[PDB]
Amino acid sequence: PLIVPYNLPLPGGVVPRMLITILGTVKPNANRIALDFQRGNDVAFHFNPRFNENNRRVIVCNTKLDNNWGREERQSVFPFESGKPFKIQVLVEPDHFKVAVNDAHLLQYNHRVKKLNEISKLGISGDIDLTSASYTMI
Ligand SMILES: OC[C@H]1O[C@@H](S[C@@H]2O[C@H](CO)[C@H](O)[C@H](n3cc(-c4cccc(F)c4)nn3)[C@H]2O)[C@H](O)[C@@H](O)[C@H]1O
Repeated sequence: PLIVPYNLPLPGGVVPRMLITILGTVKPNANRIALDFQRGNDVAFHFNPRFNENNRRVIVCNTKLDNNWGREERQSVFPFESGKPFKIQVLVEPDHFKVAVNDAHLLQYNHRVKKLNEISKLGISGDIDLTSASYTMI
């Protein structure tokens, strides 16, 4: 497995048609996972599965600018399962990140950070065994 937290450079930033694939296994009794598409210190897109928020499971998405979090977008559809292998695919589209988990569409996140070519790192953290992190163009 790979080290966690893991930093995946995204050379020259992201661009529409870029596909990022994360393979991993959720730890048993996991509490949280996070993917962070970063533009310097800013987080353009924070994708944050929470396994126990008030005994509910929820995915929280947000953007961090100048060290401040913005308005959260929440998705109650929750495809992750403690102890089980997953695939997260993030397709960059002109106006949003499109996220699918285990080949099922999950959510879209409108670009708040609009300088896409400056979003040049993906951080992966939380309660997973990380198997692979890669990107390609489709
Ligand atoms: O400040 C008050 C608010 O707190 C947040 S909680 C906060 O949410 C942020 C996204 O918006 C990040 O997820 C942040 N976060 C999460 C992580 C993190 C770090 C490691 C692993 C891993 F999965 C996640 N780092 N920072 C988290 O602390 C509540 O959602 C909101 O309702 C309100 O109470």
